[PDB]
Amino acid sequence: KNLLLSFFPILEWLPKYNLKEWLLGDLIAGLTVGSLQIPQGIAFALLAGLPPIYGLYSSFFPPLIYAFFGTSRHISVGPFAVVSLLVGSVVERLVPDDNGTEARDALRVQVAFTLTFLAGIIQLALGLLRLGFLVDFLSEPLISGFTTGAAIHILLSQLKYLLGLKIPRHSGPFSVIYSVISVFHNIPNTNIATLGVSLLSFVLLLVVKELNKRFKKKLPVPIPAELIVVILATLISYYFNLAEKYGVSIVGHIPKGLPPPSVPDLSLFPLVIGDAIAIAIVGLAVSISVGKTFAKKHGYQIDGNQELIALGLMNIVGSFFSCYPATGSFSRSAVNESAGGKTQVAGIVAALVVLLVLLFLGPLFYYLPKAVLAAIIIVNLKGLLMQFKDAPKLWKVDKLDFLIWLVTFLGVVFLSVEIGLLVGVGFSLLTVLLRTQRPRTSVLGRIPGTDIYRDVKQYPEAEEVPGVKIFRIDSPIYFANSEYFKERLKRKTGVDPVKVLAARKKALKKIEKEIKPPKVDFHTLILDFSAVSFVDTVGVKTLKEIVKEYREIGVQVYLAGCNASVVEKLERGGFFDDGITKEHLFLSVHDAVLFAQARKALAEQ
Amino acid sequence: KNLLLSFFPILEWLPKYNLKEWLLGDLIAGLTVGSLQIPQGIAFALLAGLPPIYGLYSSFFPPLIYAFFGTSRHISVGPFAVVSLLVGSVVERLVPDDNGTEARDALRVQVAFTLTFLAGIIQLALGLLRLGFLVDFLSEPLISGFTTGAAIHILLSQLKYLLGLKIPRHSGPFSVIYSVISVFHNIPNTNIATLGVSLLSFVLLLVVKELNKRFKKKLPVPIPAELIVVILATLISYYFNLAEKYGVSIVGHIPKGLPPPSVPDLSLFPLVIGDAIAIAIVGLAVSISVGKTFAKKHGYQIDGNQELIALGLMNIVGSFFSCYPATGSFSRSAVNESAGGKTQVAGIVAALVVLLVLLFLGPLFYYLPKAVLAAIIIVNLKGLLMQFKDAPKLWKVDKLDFLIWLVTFLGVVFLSVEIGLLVGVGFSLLTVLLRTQRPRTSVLGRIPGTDIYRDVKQYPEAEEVPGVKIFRIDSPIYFANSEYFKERLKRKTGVDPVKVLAARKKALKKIEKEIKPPKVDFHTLILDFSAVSFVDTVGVKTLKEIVKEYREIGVQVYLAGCNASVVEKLERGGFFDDGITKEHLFLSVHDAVLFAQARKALAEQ
Ligand SMILES: CCCCCCCC/C=C/CCCCCCCC(=O)O[C@H](COC(=O)CCCCCCCCCCCCCCC)COP(=O)([O-])OCC[N+](C)(C)C
Ligand SMILES: CCCCCCCC/C=C/CCCCCCCC(=O)O[C@H](COC(=O)CCCCCCCCCCCCCCC)COP(=O)([O-])OCC[N+](C)(C)C
Ligand SMILES: CCCCCCCC/C=C/CCCCCCCC(=O)O[C@H](COC(=O)CCCCCCCCCCCCCCC)COP(=O)([O-])OCC[N+](C)(C)C
Ligand SMILES: CCCCCCCC/C=C/CCCCCCCC(=O)O[C@H](COC(=O)CCCCCCCCCCCCCCC)COP(=O)([O-])OCC[N+](C)(C)C
Ligand SMILES: CCCCCCCC/C=C\CCCCCCCC(=O)O[C@H](COC(=O)CCCCCCCCCCCCCCC)COP(=O)([O-])OCC[N+](C)(C)C
Ligand SMILES: CCCCCCCC/C=C\CCCCCCCC(=O)O[C@H](COC(=O)CCCCCCCCCCCCCCC)COP(=O)([O-])OCC[N+](C)(C)C
Ligand SMILES: CC(C)CCC[C@@H](C)[C@H]1CC[C@H]2[C@@H]3CC=C4C[C@@H](O)CC[C@]4(C)[C@H]3CC[C@]12C
Ligand SMILES: CC(C)CCC[C@@H](C)[C@H]1CC[C@H]2[C@@H]3CC=C4C[C@@H](O)CC[C@]4(C)[C@H]3CC[C@]12C
Ligand SMILES: CC(C)CCC[C@@H](C)[C@H]1CC[C@H]2[C@@H]3CC=C4C[C@@H](O)CC[C@]4(C)[C@H]3CC[C@]12C
Ligand SMILES: CC(C)CCC[C@@H](C)[C@H]1CC[C@H]2[C@@H]3CC=C4C[C@@H](O)CC[C@]4(C)[C@H]3CC[C@]12C
Ligand SMILES: O=C(O)c1ccccc1O
Ligand SMILES: O=C(O)c1ccccc1O
Repeated sequence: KNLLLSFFPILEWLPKYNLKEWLLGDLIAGLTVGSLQIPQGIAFALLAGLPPIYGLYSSFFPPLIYAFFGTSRHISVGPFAVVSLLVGSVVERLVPDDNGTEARDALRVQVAFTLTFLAGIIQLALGLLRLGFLVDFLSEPLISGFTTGAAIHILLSQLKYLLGLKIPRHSGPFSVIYSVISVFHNIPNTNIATLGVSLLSFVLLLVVKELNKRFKKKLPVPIPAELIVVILATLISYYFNLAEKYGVSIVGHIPKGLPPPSVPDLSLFPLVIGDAIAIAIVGLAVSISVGKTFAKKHGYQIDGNQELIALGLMNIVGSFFSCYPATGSFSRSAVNESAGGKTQVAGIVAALVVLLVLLFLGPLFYYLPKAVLAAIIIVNLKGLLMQFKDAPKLWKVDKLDFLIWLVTFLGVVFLSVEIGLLVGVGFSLLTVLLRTQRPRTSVLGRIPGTDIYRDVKQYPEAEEVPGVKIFRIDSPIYFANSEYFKERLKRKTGVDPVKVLAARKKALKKIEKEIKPPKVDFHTLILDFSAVSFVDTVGVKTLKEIVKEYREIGVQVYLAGCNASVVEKLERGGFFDDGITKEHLFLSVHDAVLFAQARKALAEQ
Repeated sequence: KNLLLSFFPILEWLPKYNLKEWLLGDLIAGLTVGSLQIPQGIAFALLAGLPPIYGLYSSFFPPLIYAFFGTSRHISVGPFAVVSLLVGSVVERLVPDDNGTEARDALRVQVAFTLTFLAGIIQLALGLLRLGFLVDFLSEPLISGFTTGAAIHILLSQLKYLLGLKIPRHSGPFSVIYSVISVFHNIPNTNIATLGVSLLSFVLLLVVKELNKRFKKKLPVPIPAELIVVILATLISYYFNLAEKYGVSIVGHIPKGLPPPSVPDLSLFPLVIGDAIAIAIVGLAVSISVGKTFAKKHGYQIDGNQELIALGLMNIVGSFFSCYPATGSFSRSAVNESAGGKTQVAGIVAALVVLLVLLFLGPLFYYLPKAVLAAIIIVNLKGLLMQFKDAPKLWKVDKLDFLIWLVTFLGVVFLSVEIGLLVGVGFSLLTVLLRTQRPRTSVLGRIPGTDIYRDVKQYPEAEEVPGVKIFRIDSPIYFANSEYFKERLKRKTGVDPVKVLAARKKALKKIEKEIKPPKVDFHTLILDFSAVSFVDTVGVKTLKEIVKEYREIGVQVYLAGCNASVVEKLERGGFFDDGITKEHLFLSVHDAVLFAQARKALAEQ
């Protein structure tokens, strides 16, 4: 049935896969991305405080499970920077660094599995409850701001490994500032040989990337820069023996063999539930953002809910099979697309490459210096750092879009990454109220010899109809802008009905005494409700007050243009039973003007 | 100058005060409200953990300073329930209950003064930065929900004093639940004499209130129920000697003399800054809500910014003069209005009544049982508990307004009061996106023999113009609803321009081969942008994509109705330079239809 095929997209998209013009492309993309996953897999595993094999496990299992339940065709899932940074925070906070080392590592990976499990369960839940429409409220400025800020954190983290300092740091409030001043303090303790292999690594990377970009193809596969750099670096650090002589930090023992089946011990559930909710929300945000981007660019659609189910299932299975939270990334996805990725066959291929490296290659990465991994991560961070080109573009067009970018960026750098995203999303939603809270009110006049009405301040051609005042608000009438609407009505019509009623009563009861009225220039006030999208409870109450106050000073209020929803809420709310009738609701400003002039004339006789 | 008179409203409204038809009313209101402030002043002082004189100080100083800088005419400021509950939380958390008693009380009041100072400074800041427009985003359902929930907390707090139990409790997550089960556990330890004076107090209160309500006036001032009940209770508890014999808890020693000048020791600034921000935000919310309510009902306007400056100055001066955070309340304000309050002369009068009680009366309230204070607080809480009548009314009209009410109410009862307000405000702002995220799209046809166009599914009379497709979205085009807009355009026009371009290219390059087009039913697509309030950066980008994709399948896209702001953002964003021209922007759907038919005809020749 359609439910089982929608709950397992693999069973629907796999038979349709045309083996001739795609298979070659997806194999190329898979080999390219597997060659890129290995070094970054290890790197991001260190950045989360776990041993280095966990990167390879997280690069193998999640892409398989995603290929099965996933809806996107250009996303690459795996161990990503920001989730790795949040996992790391939790690990070292629940397990301080103080036989002993293996005991600490066992408790560390137990914490990591609990995190993966809980994050998977939260993502799965949001997907089953059909709450995936709320990932639409993640603006493009918000995600540009957020990923740029997170790239700053990832850049500062890899400075320490790049020089060879032994600095402790945090990801908490203002932690970037103390972290960079910590690097400025310990710069005299710079290892020279570490900086040497770092700069050698950077030189080899930029040479290989520029060369294989500009020079002739003569290749079905582009030159894997990161892989050959890792290979040359491990060979150099094994021959010249950097590790023991010069004290260059190297990757530890990488064990051979498939992952062991594990159980996330839920004794830690109340300690790590906060950071698991943060990991889940960050995972959804960046996974679905990537999916949507590539889907729009290649002309297809992803299901947000099925994406939350896919990411959730992926993380839960990984949790049991010795992994830490995986997620989509923009960097791998860009590489998987530019290599010629067409389907999730590319993901399956990449995972087979990491599989053969888990089984066979394995301990050849013993003599790999940590400085080469840090340099790889930096050169890959180019992409997200070039998103500072988005701050001026937003500035030129919309200053509130610019402020969403800036607020999220500064929130992420100068506070926590989770707090930065929460503050950004808050401000993102407030900008909608800020746009609608002082709407554009107008008094309309008829264009001479035409049955259309437009603003009199903007079109001096239009003349007001005698005895009829037409007023148009260009917004919803809700809690944010209802007091404003009532004020601007009483200001642009030049009549305050309560002041006029007070004046008339005072005049009539004073002449009653000496024996024993304020000139309103209209008999009808038409309200053009064409641009009134919706009305809330506070609007239906403000509209009832306007219609009553004008009923007391003898003015009829007609509505002209109300859409079906507004007329239904006005009916449920009791607008139509205390002055106004459903027969005072016209189709346009013209029909109301006519009925008004007519009523006046058929009363004079 | 107008600045000094706007920064001191007293100097502007006091000379205009007409001594004949107001002075009598304001004196009555002041005496009534002073008679009500004394018992509640003491009560709310105990609820905050301070000694009982602090209620009287907080009932004296703040109303004076507010009368000087304040813009509202029916607000009564003083010690209020919810602020008292938050102050209490902070005091007992920084100063556990373990000579010793006076030392503890001194450190307790030091914490209270720091809180008052910081809260005042925050309120003052928001007022000077002109950020008082953000108190408009506090919906009426939100404040109904919030005050109803807070009345539940205040009711449960006064149960313990009412029976005579010695239960410790909290205001933290789920604290209501444990607190009521704590009361269910300790109900066998019920003092009988305490319950006796409680029920006697309730009987006297309801007798006096019903009697003085229904029976003849014969009085310029209504009968002060709370004052006579406090007086009878202290006389009874002094003669029959309840305190020592039956063990009934009584109010301690109330000292004679004016407040001592104090200094809030800012050594506690980083401990109490969180709870001071919560106190400030709750104070603004309920003070300005009350001011606005009474202003709307009596036909005047308050300045939000000057209100934040007034409340701030009030709290800072109080901080120095041995007070704890004051704020406006709905209960006192209702009483000050129903008594015949016209100006802040009523506030000055009430503060003079509390002044003479601070100086002279003073220790006559030694034998006052705490159960009588608790009963007074309960009978006053009637008002806010009768706001459960608002849940059905919202339910009937708008279900999102109902959900704002419910979310804030449950947030306040079953989590913290600060968290409840924060969650409520979040959801309040999300409901605006939820209303605009699936807007009402339509395909318009011309009404026969009329130059107006309306929906064809809603008005079967309207016929589509041949060769012209007219589409109208009824909302802003921003990040929340831009993908939706593009989808519904390609669905209701029945043409996907990218699929049609692909089909046409494929057909032309296959016939090119065998030798060596998809029928779009329109040449022009008019977009009625009358109801498009605004466009963000993501809308200008989605509109550029629509206009380009339709330029490739040979269709002209005209815009018809764009307001001046939308056309300016579309111009800054670069809509007008890659297909569309500023001459494709018409004034209404009719002018566009005409220009379209015309262009087609002048091309055929
Ligand atoms: C504080 C504690 C209290 C609680 C938090 C506060 C509560 C929340 C605060 C809310 C405040 C937001 C108020 C905005 C009201 C709407 C009008 C509006 O903003 O539109 C713009 C004017 O205003 C701007 O947008 C100004 C832009 C520059 C501001 C900072 C630049 C930094 C320089 C860099 C320095 C970098 C580092 C340092 C920077 C930090 C005009 O825009 P426009 O193009 O004319 O038309 C667009 C449409 N609208 C919006 C105008 C209708
Ligand atoms: C842990 C629980 C957290 C709960 C969070 C609650 C949820 C958050 C809700 C978020 C709602 C909106 C808050 C954002 C306010 C934006 C401020 C703004 O406009 O400034 C802008 C840039 O200024 C910046 O650089 C802003 C940087 C970040 C914003 C901090 C806000 C306070 C919350 C931090 C929380 C601290 C946590 C501390 C650590 C524990 C410039 O101001 P502007 O005036 O627009 O400039 C133009 C001038 N006019 C003409 C427009 C006037
Ligand atoms: C969970 C963790 C995840 C993160 C948080 C979730 C994220 C945020 C969640 C967001 C979810 C909100 C989705 C709403 C989408 C808009 C449509 C809409 O709601 O309009 C209504 C349908 O829907 C309703 O409003 C349903 C109303 C009843 C619901 C609960 C009743 C409780 C009974 C009491 C029990 C008391 C105690 C127990 C109760 C708890 C229809 O309304 P309408 O009159 O037809 O027209 C109005 C206009 N609109 C809105 C329809 C356009
Ligand atoms: C300390 C830092 C805090 C940061 C807070 C962040 C800022 C908060 C941001 C707030 C944004 C919106 C969150 C509110 C979600 C409303 C849920 C909803 O619709 O349920 C409704 C009632 O359900 C309820 O009774 C809700 C009760 C409260 C809501 C809790 C939300 C989670 C946040 C709590 C934080 C926990 C803190 C824990 C303690 C430490 C019913 O659901 P519904 O589906 O609409 O029903 C109708 C059905 N359809 C058809 C419409 C579907
Ligand atoms: C020590 C830790 C403190 C750190 C510092 C102090 C400050 C703490 C602050 C930090 C915690 C950060 C959590 C939120 C991160 C992202 C938030 C965001 O973008 O907002 C958005 C909404 O926001 C929410 O609804 C927030 C959810 C509530 C989480 C807070 C409860 C924490 C306590 C835990 C309980 C306590 C333990 C239990 C019992 C003991 C979500 O972003 P989105 O992209 O829209 O994604 C939603 C998309 N879907 C859902 C629709 C798919
Ligand atoms: C131990 C404590 C933890 C408790 C439990 C855990 C969870 C913590 C949660 C609880 C803290 C509650 C604070 C907010 C209460 C009301 C919020 C509300 O209604 O939202 C709205 C916006 O929201 C905001 O902008 C929120 C402001 C930021 C405050 C959070 C920082 C806390 C850390 C402090 C720093 C740390 C110490 C410093 C260094 C060490 C404000 O409501 P409003 O009516 O719109 O009023 C605004 C009106 N004006 C401004 C325009 C006039
Ligand atoms: C077009 C894209 C894909 C490739 C562009 C080349 C990128 C990956 C490389 C080429 C040279 C690199 C730079 C070379 C050296 C340094 C100095 C080091 O202390 C910080 C990083 C930094 C500043 C590098 C940033 C990344 C970089 C710009
Ligand atoms: C350093 C981080 C925080 C980024 C900050 C970006 C902000 C503050 C800066 C950096 C780039 C700047 C823009 C760069 C160029 C121009 C063109 C000029 O004709 C008007 C100003 C304008 C449009 C600037 C506005 C302010 C701007 C957006
Ligand atoms: C019209 C308004 C101003 C006055 C109405 C009377 C109010 C103040 C009084 C009159 C009788 C009172 C009730 C009398 C006794 C009890 C039982 C007690 O265990 C809880 C409070 C409760 C339930 C009281 C609530 C408040 C109450 C309803
Ligand atoms: C106990 C607290 C949480 C209050 C909860 C209020 C909610 C859940 C309940 C209580 C009162 C209820 C309303 C009471 C009466 C009616 C009239 C009936 O024709 C339709 C349902 C309707 C409109 C109910 C809807 C649900 C409702 C609003
Ligand atoms: O690739 C990403 O999405 C990314 C996001 C934030 C920080 C670093 C990153 O590589
Ligand atoms: O009077 C109020 O505004 C109030 C608000 C919340 C709780 C108790 C109260 O008296």
